[PDB]
Amino acid sequence: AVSLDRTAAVFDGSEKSMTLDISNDNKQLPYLAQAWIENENQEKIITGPVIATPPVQRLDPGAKSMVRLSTTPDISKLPQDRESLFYFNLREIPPRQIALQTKIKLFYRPAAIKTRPNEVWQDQLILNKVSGGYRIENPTPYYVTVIGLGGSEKQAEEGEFETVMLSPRSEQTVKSANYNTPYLSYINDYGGRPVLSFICNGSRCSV
Amino acid sequence: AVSLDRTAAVFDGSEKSMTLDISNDNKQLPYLAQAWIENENQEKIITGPVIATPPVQRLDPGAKSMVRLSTTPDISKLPQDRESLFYFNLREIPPRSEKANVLQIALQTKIKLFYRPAAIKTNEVWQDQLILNKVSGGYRIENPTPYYVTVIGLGGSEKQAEEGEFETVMLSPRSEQTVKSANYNTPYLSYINDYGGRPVLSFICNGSRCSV
Repeated sequence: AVSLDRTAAVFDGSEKSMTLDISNDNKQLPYLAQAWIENENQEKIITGPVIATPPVQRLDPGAKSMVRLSTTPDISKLPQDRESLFYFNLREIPPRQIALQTKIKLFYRPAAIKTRPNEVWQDQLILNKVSGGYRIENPTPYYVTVIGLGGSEKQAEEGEFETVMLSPRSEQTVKSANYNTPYLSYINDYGGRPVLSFICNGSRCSV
Repeated sequence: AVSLDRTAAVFDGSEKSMTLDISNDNKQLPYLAQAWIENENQEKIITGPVIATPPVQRLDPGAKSMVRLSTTPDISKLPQDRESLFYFNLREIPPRSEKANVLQIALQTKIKLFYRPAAIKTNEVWQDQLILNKVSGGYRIENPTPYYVTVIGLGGSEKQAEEGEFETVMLSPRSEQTVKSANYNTPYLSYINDYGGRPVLSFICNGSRCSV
């Protein structure tokens, strides 16, 4: 079984490339590993502006390798004030029993919106009480992945399948209960799952 | 972890529906099972001619369920003299968890789903019609029948035919593929049959044309 080094990747727009480490954790049989890039619509794109190499590769048992993610000149065609979403894809082909694949989000982040250290831009989310839920607003230049909404801090962490991903400078309507003091849980850049407290004022709520 | 009851499925053209069994082998956490159909080029298709019900479903810990495959009346547009290739897809979606050993990303898979029209319905071994014609730097495998034949190994002996790791070569009905390989005095070929088995065949070559 081929393992990836992470569950989500931020592509620093400052760099022209970056690598991901993979490894065949089977200490006996060898595995193939196909890699490819998709756009936000999940459609395979082969001419860039982000490409994966090598496309396919053999991993001897217990071996460790990598995949390279480089950009092409038309990388400047993508917006430079917001992130763009791609999906890094990976399929492991077992030797002679079915192939398994995974896709992780690949967040291309232009150098202009490179975040400052210890920066928490998720403070800018705005909650709007709607009919049976919230019209959540993300004014930031980044995709924010919400994983739980609660009435208490620990209640924002017990949801099972409450995952909602917002686009930069957008709004979504999420079906939800109406809490007095909503607490939002989210995934950060490294995989942390911090919680935010909101104080509502009428229909509109903020941190 | 959602599991399928088979590595490949054959859709019988005479039937209207057919079910695949899926189980949640995790006896502690609930999972969503996303199912969908793709055509021969691996593009999702929602308007038929084959559909999967339901698209999404919650499988409680250790639960067992099923996905239904069925045809829409536009199934009649497909050729009745050969098989048609579809892919059944399954994506398992994990709940949020803090357990270190639980993967927090969705995994997926697709098995081949061969539509077999009522006319070409079959213990019959149609892979016997396979012909091997010697050519430069290998052979030209010809598939005279109306079915798909998956070739997973080609060698000098029965064991060298099962020594193949990743050399799969799938043959469209009534097609032919040239495979680069060594010239063998007695070529053995291994293929996947409908049930998932892996038989091996023995070829007798009379000049440049070889047959079972």
